[PDB]
Amino acid sequence: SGFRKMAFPSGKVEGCMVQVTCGTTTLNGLWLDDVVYCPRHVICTSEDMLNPNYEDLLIRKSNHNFLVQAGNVQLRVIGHSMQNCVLKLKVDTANPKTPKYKFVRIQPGQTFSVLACYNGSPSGVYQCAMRPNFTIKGSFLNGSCGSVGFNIDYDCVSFCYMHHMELPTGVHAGTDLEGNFYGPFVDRQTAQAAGTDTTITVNVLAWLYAAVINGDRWFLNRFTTTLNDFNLVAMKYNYEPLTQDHVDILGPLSAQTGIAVLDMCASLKELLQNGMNGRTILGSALLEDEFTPFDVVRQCSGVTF
Amino acid sequence: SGFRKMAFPSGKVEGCMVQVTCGTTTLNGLWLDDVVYCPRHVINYEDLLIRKSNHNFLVQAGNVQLRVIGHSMQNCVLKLKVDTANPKTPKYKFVRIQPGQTFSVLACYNGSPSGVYQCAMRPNFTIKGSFLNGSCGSVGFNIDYDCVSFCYMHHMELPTGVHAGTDLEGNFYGPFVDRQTAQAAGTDTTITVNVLAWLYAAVINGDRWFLNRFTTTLNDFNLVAMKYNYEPLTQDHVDILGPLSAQTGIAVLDMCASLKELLQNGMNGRTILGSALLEDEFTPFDVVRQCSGVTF
Ligand SMILES: O=C(Cc1cccc(Cl)c1)Nc1cncc2ccccc12
Ligand SMILES: [Cl-]
Repeated sequence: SGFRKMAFPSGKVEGCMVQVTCGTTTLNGLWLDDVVYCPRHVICTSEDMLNPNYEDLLIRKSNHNFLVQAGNVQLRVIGHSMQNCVLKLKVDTANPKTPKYKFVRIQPGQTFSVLACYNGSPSGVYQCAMRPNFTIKGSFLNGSCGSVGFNIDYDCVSFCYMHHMELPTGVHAGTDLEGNFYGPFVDRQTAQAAGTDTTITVNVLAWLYAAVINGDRWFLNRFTTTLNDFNLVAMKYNYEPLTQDHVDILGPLSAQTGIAVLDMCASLKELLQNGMNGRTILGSALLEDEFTPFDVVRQCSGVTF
Repeated sequence: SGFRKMAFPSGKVEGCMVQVTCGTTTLNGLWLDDVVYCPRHVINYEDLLIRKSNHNFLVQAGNVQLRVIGHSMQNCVLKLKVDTANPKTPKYKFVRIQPGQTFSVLACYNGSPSGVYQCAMRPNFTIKGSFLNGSCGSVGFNIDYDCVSFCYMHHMELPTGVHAGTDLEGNFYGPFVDRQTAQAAGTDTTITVNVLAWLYAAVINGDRWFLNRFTTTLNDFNLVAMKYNYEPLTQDHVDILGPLSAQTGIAVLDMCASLKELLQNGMNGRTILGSALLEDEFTPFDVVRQCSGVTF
């Protein structure tokens, strides 16, 4: 019993964190095999950040300008190349702690663990989700760039995010491990703002099913709804549209608890209308949207209370 | 910017998790040097122990079987002497924590780590964790510099879904016993010094709507705190909140008047750090650490 925001064990990622220094800038890098991956903005000055020409800045650099430190050992850079917004530094030594890994690009609503780092040293681990506006609500200070987001289903580490910047509202933007940004963001100091954010509907439903599994049903009602009527209501509360894919994905949780997806949808509609009336659901007074259907199945018991 | 419930990096602890099997029971063990520590309920525990031999305890570290060469009990923890010292043993200490203190939990099943989360020792000595069958032996810890301080080992779940366990010397936190008997968690209270620390974290991150011009005495604040099931605030708590008070410019008793108004009036449809409840699982040290970037 119980339901916590749970992160994956971070050890496999800790053994990959290194410090990358170029001129005055110091940030984090990800050392896998003989390559160190880091944000390309490590070659910029703060002035350069308005309209940087990365190709022009990179051609002026040599291998010895990049200082890479793994613990107390200085690694030797023997090559460099740019792939989208990521810099790939070829080093003379392969990481003996390299785990089994993949580079995966995730979709909004997906969750992952973040190992926040400073100076190539891990400081903390937390769980979070890719928001519908492609930003993440992280906890990052100056020096955190290059920190990575990942999942470890089975024993393979799936890298999905690398931290690049903080937007004016305090939210964070970054790329997949191939250097492609999530969202319409650029690694430029230009007028950029996160779009209006919405609630991840399929995740709130998954979390309502987790509450039923943990023995709570106060929020349920005798009603049902069509998918269309639910979406007309949900969009008035800034909730993401629920698709037939989302309904299919909630199938196993529906079969385990005995509550049809459109019946759980009717309960969500009523919660949005009435509020919680001094009650909580899994120790929360708000409707939680950072647990996917997959997260609920992984953490919760296979036997409903 | 941002404020998350953050756990310590778990790598140093992952390299210590093993599976312990005795008869029908399978649970987790902590392998440090040549000893495996696990809950004694894996087996009158002295009468139960005398009947077991070394070869009855099967210990597995990854895909390698460890040979048990000795066994002894210390309070509610079983110590299994093994033939091999853990090469991944980090620098460590066994520490007993107080209610209100926080720690990270590496939840394990079959000696394999599955997740990490942050939590606090409640004033009623239980923890609001997330555990299923197979999780016994999972450990709680903090990291200070490069030294792991082990503070908790999981033993059981109470009827309300909350958890109970011991320090690494086998002494239970709370008035609990390791046996299937009528046991219930006592009435819990809110950790006042932690709510204040979290209010300071919100001010540091730009949430100032709850601030007011008023102040209070420590005595008047405690009379109000007793009414809402909040733990008493001591002069030690006031001194501990000193640095956060100097950084934000809000005196501890000035922040207490904000907390008094929040208890009597509610939040009025507003949130603080994305929460509609007053959060009590961040200590003053956790707030300073997350708003400074200390690494390990
Ligand atoms: O935003 C940046 C650097 C930058 C600037 C402009 C464009 C780009 Cl691509 C990168 N750093 C930080 C990343 N996370 C959190 C931060 C919190 C405070 C200060 C800086 C923080
Ligand atoms: Cl995805």
